[PDB]
Amino acid sequence: MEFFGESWKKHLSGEFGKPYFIKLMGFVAEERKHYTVYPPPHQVFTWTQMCDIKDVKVVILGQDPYHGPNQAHGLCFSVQRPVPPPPSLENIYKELSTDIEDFVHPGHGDLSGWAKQGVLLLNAVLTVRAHQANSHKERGWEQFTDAVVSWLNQNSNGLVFLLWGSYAQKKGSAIDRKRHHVLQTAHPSPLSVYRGFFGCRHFSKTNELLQKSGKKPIDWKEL
DNA sequence: TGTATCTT
DNA sequence: AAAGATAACA
Repeated sequence: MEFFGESWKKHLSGEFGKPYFIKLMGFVAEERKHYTVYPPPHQVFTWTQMCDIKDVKVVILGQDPYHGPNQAHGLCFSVQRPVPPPPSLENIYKELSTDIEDFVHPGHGDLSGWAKQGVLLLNAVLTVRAHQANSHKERGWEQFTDAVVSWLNQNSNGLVFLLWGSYAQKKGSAIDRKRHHVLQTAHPSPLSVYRGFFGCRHFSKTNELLQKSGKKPIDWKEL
């Protein structure tokens, strides 16, 4: 048992020997020698440990991990107990409450329950230097997450991609818009939420698009 | 003081 | 690129 889930390691292993990835991991290792980097090494790839790669039905793509202590744990927008939901997640919960009739604030911020149902909780960038948002951008993470999105695009049909924010939206060109459903809106952060996130109804729309393709809907309340 | 996005 | 301007407030 390791950092990468078996099925993800098997299909993404071709990236490991590529120069950008070797250099990216070197950069991250060097950053950890001088600064506090989030999430810890063992949690950078938690998004690969929740379900099999072939069981992915929905992909939520954020910007980068939470940059505060004890927050990021490798699943986008998620925080393990007893850490309270950060601002971006409180906004996700508010949208879910107005979008899904049965949804109420669960009392925690752990999104493992969604990930276990086949919801890939990914960020465009997978590490961040403490207290500095998007500090690890354009270092190689985007090419790796492009590989993840491209694999899902080429080897699956009818997935739902929820691209939240400008950085996540750059992955729109790696997806065949006629074969998969791409939903784009502003990032849920308080700084951008009013630019489209509130009222986007992405959660009900995702379930309707899944049910149309004959696939089982996501139980957003299963947390 | 802190949690994006567009403009210069 | 990086910094300034900007909308939203617990």
